[PDB]
Amino acid sequence: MRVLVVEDNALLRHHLKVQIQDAGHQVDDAEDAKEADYYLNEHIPDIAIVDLGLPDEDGLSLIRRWRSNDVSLPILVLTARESWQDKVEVLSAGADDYVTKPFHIEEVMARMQALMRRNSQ
Amino acid sequence: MRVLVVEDNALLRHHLKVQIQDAGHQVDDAEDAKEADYYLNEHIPDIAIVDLGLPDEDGLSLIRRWRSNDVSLPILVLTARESWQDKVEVLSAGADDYVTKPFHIEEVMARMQALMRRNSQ
Ligand code: BEF
Ligand code: BEF
Ligand SMILES: [Mg+2]
Ligand SMILES: [Mg+2]
Ligand SMILES: [Pt+2]
Ligand SMILES: [Pt+2]
Ligand SMILES: [Pt+2]
Ligand SMILES: [Pt+2]
Ligand SMILES: [Pt+2]
Ligand SMILES: [Pt+2]
Repeated sequence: MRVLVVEDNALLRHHLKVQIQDAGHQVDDAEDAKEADYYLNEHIPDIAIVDLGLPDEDGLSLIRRWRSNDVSLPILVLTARESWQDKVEVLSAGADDYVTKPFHIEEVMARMQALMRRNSQ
Repeated sequence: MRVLVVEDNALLRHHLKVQIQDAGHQVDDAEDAKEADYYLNEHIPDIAIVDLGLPDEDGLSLIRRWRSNDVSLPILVLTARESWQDKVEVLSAGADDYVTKPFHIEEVMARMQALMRRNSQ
């Protein structure tokens, strides 16, 4: 179980990784889109948690690019963007789930397990 | 693409089925847990939309029962129960997604497509 976290908020990015590592997985944490590509190419993760607001390329663009290149791993978006329209666009672009901030780590964890649970049943 | 809708609010149940039928699928609509079992046994749906508050057995109980009997089809819960704790419990019980009412049909549709998209990629 390898997880990739893409989040530019350093504190949040670190907390997420620790939570996920404590849950029992190997985790890579990227602070922007390009660094996400680095880890993706180094080790294709089983699942990715993706933030939408990033310093350069935004999460939606990253997701579209990845899907267009046959990267099919489950992607759960965790973002401050709350509009239902963005949820629709992001999910339609290839995201598997979409959670808004502020969030409850317990729900994100349960949603990750739902994706992993089915991805490897 | 066969969908099963389990909802005791008749008007809502009918609207959902029409929406889903208009989207291009065959749809069965059940008004309670036991009737859901009827359709499930008649034709195993590719995906089920499940309401939690039902006249007799509640949605959570139905989901647990189905999962315990090897029924593994994707399940998206659509309910008035909003607490994050219920979301965690229901997802942990086997639900694949959880959407609260009131909702935007466009988001539910996008979430159903995400499940179907991966379930049959
Ligand atoms: F910047 Be992320 F979308 F919260
Ligand atoms: F009765 Be359902 F949970 F909206
Ligand atoms: Mg950000
Ligand atoms: Mg109900
Ligand atoms: Pt934190
Ligand atoms: Pt997690
Ligand atoms: Pt996991
Ligand atoms: Pt309606
Ligand atoms: Pt739908
Ligand atoms: Pt469909």
